Amino acid sequence: MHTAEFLETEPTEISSVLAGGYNHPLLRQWQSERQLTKNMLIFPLFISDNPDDFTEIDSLPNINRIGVNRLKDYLKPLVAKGLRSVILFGVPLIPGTKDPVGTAADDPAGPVIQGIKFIREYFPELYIICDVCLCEYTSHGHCGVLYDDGTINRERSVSRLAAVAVNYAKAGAHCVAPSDMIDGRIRDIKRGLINANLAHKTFVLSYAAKFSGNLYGPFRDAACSAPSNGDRKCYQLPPAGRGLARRALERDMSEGADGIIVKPSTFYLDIMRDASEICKDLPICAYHVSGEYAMLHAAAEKGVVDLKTIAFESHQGFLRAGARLIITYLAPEFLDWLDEEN
Amino acid sequence: MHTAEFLETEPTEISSVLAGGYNHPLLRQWQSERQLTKNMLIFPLFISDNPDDFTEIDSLPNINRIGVNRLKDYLKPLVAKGLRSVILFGVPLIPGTKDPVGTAADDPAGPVIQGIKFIREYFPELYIICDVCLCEYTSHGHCGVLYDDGTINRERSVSRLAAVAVNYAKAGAHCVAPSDMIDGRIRDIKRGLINANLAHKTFVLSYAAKFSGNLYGPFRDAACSAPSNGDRKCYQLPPAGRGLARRALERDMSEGADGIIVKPSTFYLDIMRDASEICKDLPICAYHVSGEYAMLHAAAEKGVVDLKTIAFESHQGFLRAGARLIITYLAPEFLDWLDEEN
Amino acid sequence: DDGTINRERSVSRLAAVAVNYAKAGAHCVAPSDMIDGRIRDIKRGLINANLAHKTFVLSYAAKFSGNLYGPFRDAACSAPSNGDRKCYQLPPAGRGLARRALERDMSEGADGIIVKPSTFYLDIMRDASEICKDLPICAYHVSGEYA
Amino acid sequence: MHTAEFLETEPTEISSVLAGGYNHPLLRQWQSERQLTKNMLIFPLFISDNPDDFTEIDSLPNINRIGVNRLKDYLKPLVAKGLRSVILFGVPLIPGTKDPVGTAADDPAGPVIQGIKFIREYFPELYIICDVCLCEYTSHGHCGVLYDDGTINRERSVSRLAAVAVNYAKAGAHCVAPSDMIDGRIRDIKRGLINANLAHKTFVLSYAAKFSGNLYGPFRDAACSAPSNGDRKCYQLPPAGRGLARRALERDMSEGADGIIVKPSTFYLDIMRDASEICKDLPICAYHVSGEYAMLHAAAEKGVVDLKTIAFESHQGFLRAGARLIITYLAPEFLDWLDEEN
Ligand SMILES: *C(CCC(=O)O)CC(C)=O
Ligand SMILES: *C(CCC(=O)O)CC(C)=O
Ligand SMILES: *C(CCC(=O)O)CC(C)=O
Ligand SMILES: *C(CCC(=O)O)CC(C)=O
Ligand SMILES: [Zn+2]
Ligand SMILES: [Zn+2]
Ligand SMILES: [Zn+2]
Repeated sequence: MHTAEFLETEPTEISSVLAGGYNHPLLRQWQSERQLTKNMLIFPLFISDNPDDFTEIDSLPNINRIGVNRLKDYLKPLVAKGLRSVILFGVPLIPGTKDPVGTAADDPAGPVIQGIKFIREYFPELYIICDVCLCEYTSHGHCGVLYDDGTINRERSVSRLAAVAVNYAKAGAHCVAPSDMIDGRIRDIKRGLINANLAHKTFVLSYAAKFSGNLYGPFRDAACSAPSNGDRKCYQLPPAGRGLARRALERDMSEGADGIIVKPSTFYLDIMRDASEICKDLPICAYHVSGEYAMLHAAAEKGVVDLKTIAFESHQGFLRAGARLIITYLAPEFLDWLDEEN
Repeated sequence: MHTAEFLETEPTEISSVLAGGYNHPLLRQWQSERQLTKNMLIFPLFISDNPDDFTEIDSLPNINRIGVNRLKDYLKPLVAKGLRSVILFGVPLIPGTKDPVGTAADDPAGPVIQGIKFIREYFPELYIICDVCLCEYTSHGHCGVLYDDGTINRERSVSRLAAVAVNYAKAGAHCVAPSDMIDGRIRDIKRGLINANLAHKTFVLSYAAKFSGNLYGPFRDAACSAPSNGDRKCYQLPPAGRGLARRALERDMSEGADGIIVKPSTFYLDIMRDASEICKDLPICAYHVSGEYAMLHAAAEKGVVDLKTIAFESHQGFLRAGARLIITYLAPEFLDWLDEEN
Repeated sequence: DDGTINRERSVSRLAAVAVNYAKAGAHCVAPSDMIDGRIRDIKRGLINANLAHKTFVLSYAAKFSGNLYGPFRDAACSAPSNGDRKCYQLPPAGRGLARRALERDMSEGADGIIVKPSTFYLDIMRDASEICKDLPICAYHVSGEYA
Repeated sequence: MHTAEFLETEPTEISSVLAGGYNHPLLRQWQSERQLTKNMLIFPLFISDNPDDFTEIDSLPNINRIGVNRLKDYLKPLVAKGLRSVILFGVPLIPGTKDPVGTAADDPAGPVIQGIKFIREYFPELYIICDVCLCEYTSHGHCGVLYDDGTINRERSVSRLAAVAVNYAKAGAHCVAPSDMIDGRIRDIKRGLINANLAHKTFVLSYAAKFSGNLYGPFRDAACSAPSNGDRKCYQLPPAGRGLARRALERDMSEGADGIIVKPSTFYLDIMRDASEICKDLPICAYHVSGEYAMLHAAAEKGVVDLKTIAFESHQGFLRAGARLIITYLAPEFLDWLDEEN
């Protein structure tokens, strides 16, 4: 008869026993480097020039184009549940608005600056963050000033970027986050802020490690800046580019960045890890891109994973990889989930 | 008129310019720490006791229950395309087979050992890896010998595990990978192998960092060992448990592991990063669990990302995080994709 | 009878009490004695009692002798005097010993370490944060600091 | 009967035995990284414009407002007991003295510069240190030149600070310690000193890590610069700001600081620890702020701790955390305590 065999073993080595540290539910919390709090979430917003807008993108519940006139009733509840911050994305829909130099970027009458004045008044405790780029304002759609050759003209673009950034700060935005990727833009924005005597009031949250890939789908649909699928990648770091990513982090920090953002998040967890050592003194933020979040919804839909569970696992993943800040479309949800206790 | 402003900037610092290294397609390859080769893929197999089986699980194309009699025609093409290895998972379906001590685990007539003899003969170049656990053979389903109290009895289970492992090695398997998680099992298996005078022929590929979570869904459906949803987590590391994960890696390596596996993969990229430093001298393998792969398919289905693209991005992610080996259900595909060139 | 502490006897005694608490239902045991090697003996006892996988060993790895345990002594009734008979209590300037005690306890099975006092020993939690970088670190705001 | 149980134990491991190193009183001294000497203490002084002043603040024995005419009889004994240094704090009480630009800061006839000339003559061996700030001279009270907006104007303030610092040096002060916190002030003061051809004679003791908090109470009462309670915190580092503190240390050292000060002390011991690695080549000084010392007195009063004991424990704490210098109001006492021996 085939019988159950058992090998001859020695006494248990203490050094093999780790189970004493994670056998209780509360211990599973004790074991985490950092716990998830509501004041760690940054909710993204897509302001439309149509002050009466409210368009849902790709069926994703936390991705809408809202006009200033709907902003109150939408932000009201959120702030009530504990939302402490948001990152503004302008979507100028009015015809003949976009152009070669993204002039509308700092248009005092655009969705961004108008959104700032609104928030700064209807919600003075909220911390306003503004994404800085020319992609949603240039006729071509790229994140900068290109030559007739097509390529990006560093100097011109960067000089343009510093202008928009400083203008947002002047408008009342507490923080600026350039997602362009053009070399040296962080230094030029820091300088501009310095000369504008705003460097001591504006947090520079640089998109230090933004990789090109197959996960920005939804976002492109909503921000309208349509790069195709994945060919025209400006300063977007190749996915395998760990070396460049590490160098970009040391660069941006050296150029004035007060905090860095890694994105995508989930698919780049080892990168936040590297950042956690390089930028060990700076707040690290993870960006759960529109594609990752749209991916969680899909799988959940097909019942491949529970939505609420995979969100916690994924988000805690950010915290574990080294991040202490999180920009995510799941913010509305977490503002609820984080409460369920007591 | 709102005009496009441009700030006063200084001459470009060389140290800001990184674009010179990733502006060409071939350079994007030059920038990667390691390139993806076909001999890096480990295709998982689920052997059934019904020698004539061939059941597709959850609609996932690369997750099937195959009997020995279908194994040839299935492995034929794969090996032709370059498959160099597979990790065996036994699924005994015959009634009254499973029991309290997972006796059938090393059953010379079971799917695993029978699968080994088959492969070792019909495909002598293939490298055989066998997952070592009691979960798919115990009446209860857990990965070990539990007390009447329910809990796992370390000593008994581990002594049992070393037995099965050594028996697989004796059967002809080149490598054993214990996915249990019970403390000290690696040392007991190494010893058993040593005493069985097989330690110099069997690669011990330990599941050093296996986290409990919401991503093993599909696999449970196919391996039939049904832990519920996510409550009875044996030695499964809490997702936030980076400290424990780091300690488990140092432990397993110290206990004889010749290589380590991190799993899940994508959601634990920072962990392969940590492993890449801790186990800097050992091959690191990433396991693209059934749930992550089922997640890529879902999102692709809803057209959230291109399947072939997100697979390359995700898999290259493993290589970038430090891994040099990959166990994935996408192996059939990659064996094709990796070819398209010349 | 000499007054001094008998390591072997005491430690053997300590492992007994610890394991008994675990057997009673306590999830975690924290030995605040300071006697060398007690962590290993308690870990073993727990192992033999087949409780090592359910009991978190929260060792008082860095407990310094000093002028801050006043209140606590009044309440726990165990009255060492003022500050003379300090058993395995680390001298306040003893950073080296504190660092060694941390590596020892962790190596002996501790699942987490406690530093105490807290405030007056913040640089020590700092050292611990590197030494025991993989273990939960706990600070003890002693009765004297709070008072 | 409940009997005393004793577990079965193995032979003692040498590696568990540390007691051989601290079982004797002299060994407790042998174990310290550095011993406490009298020439390590810096006694603070608050000079008043009333040359005949002598006011005790908040009942704290070593916190008095003294005029030049009382300075001798007060410093006489102290220097006799071994005092080798003091840090000057000016308290101009004369009406209409303070203003918007802290003009009186380097007033050749003010308490500070007058105090320097006095000391330099009546006690030539004493090492004079001068705190550099505008807080005790500006009409508003803040440590710098503010805009009508209220905020601090970096450029103006810093340019002002370098002026005062260099003037103190010109007056005869051996060392300058800017406690402002304004970014870049260290570099501007170093430069000024360089241009004043005094950089090779003046030790720049920067307040690199000065945290805002609830411990400067007493001091505010005596220096008269009354920021409220704890709201208007200029460049004061948030208590949780370890990252910023680490960056500020690397900055000040890079800007010319010859030594750094950490403050508060006790409540920031881990910070001196960080400093001990960052500024491993520079003397590190701890500042036992007025609030910590007032706290020791209180607890001692209520008989919670012995004054003389907790002072030694706390102060040795500074030395252990990495400090080799100590600014404390307990200096008179220690100059006595350090003697009791032989
Ligand atoms: C990044 C986030 C895109 C997404 O959510 O899909 C926007 C940016 C780089 O500014
Ligand atoms: C791990 C892989 C599970 C999956 O593919 O979903 C199996 C194991 C831990 O043995
Ligand atoms: C430590 C705490 C004493 C106090 O709170 O004052 C007690 C112990 C060492 O067990
Ligand atoms: C710091 C010391 C304050 C105190 O003793 O309470 C004075 C300064 C920052 O110049
Ligand atoms: Zn852009
Ligand atoms: Zn198992
Ligand atoms: Zn000041």
